[PDB]
Amino acid sequence: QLRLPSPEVYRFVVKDSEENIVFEIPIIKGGTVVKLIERLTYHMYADPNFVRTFLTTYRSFCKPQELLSLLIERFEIPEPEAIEKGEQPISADLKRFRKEYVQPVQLRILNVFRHWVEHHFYDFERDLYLLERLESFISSVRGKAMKKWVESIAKIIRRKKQAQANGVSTFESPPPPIEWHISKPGHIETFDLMTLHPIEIARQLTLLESDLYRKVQPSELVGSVWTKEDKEINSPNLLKMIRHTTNLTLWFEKCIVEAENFEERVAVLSRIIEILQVFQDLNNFNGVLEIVSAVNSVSVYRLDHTFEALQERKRKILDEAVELSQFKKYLVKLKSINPPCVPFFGIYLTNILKTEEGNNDFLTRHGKDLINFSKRRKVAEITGEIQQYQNQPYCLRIEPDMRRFFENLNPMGSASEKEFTDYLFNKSLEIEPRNPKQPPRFPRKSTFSLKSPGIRP
Ligand SMILES: Nc1ccnc2cc(Cl)ccc12
Repeated sequence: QLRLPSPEVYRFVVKDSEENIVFEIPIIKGGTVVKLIERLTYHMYADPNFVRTFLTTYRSFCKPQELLSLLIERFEIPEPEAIEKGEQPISADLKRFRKEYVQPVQLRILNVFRHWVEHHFYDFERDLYLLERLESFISSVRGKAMKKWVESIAKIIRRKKQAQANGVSTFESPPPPIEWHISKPGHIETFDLMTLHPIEIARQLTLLESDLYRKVQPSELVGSVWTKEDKEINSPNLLKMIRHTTNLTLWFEKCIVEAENFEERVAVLSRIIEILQVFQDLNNFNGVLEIVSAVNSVSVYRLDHTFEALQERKRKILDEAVELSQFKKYLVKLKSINPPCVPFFGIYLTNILKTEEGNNDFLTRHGKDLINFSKRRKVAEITGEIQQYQNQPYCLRIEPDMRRFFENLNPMGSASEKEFTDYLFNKSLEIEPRNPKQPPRFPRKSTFSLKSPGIRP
């Protein structure tokens, strides 16, 4: 048995009772933040599953500055008191205390620091003081066994700083050629739904929605922080993914309802159905639901005469997409396809939101509240499926002019979201009014041929 310091001066060695930790290598069910730090840096074993889950979900019960304080407090272990050795090293039982407890614990902390800056460097971008403390502390760790960890952490910090100042941290195998229809490359003014190639529209939208999907970190989904006061700071990538799906859905609605001429409106809807087929060929389920949500809106769905003018095979494909999105059948298709894939966030957000409400944040033992860590583990497992599809990229070339075209898509203009949808429903009542109104007469406004080039590459 080692000679530990007093628990009054190093509270990480407090007798594990029921009022500080609850179990069910043991699985941590809950406990105080002091006990969680000790288990995070426990010397008797190494649980990477516990380090990954902690760093992903710790912000729901501990501030980043507070976590760095606890890890530094865990690092600066005061050894017990020999006294005459002052001005010289000490020996005997301190060698056993340093080799079996001090060295492994301090090595566990450096691995926590290394895993922190590697996968969660955004904590240090939002807080420069947090990065200054770590760099100041890392530069003071003495020892040869820790010199490999100190140089490794400082190397990651440098590489991360080079990535933020550059913007990019793009290797492919053989990418297919870029398709073009009426819009010649380099002429962004002629870019439109009916002038660009439907194959390339779905390709560029899949590549853009894939990049937005891969920038989303799991911590942006913990604690429902995207529906709180600081949602713009806590979930910037998740909200940017949501704002893109809403804008593209309204863009598909805007293209359909603003085609006043009947023949031109049938060509636009047919072009969208073709883009839908390439979306499901690319396993872009986000783009599929953008089109499904567009045709399910009150503005588009009420256009009975437009849908009946389509080919039966055109309607069947669209009806199949609306059927499978009802999301009972969306789970079967996603659980059978391999990456590259762009899944739909909205169903995972629902499973997380209902889990945040289905479990209490704090367990209680004897009047002392413990941090319910099991709630954080279940949420972390829902986010684990998202990172699964983010690993593999798409083997598709990026078109810069088309990328910026879809990045800057703002169909609402300066109006709000509810104001724009009312404009779409009023426009739908103009092109196909309610019965018993007569069919209106609108002339062909397109100055170019609306015939589709096709879906085959
Ligand atoms: N009015 C309609 C008639 C037939 N099929 C339709 C399919 C969708 Cl997706 C929306 C409206 C329809």
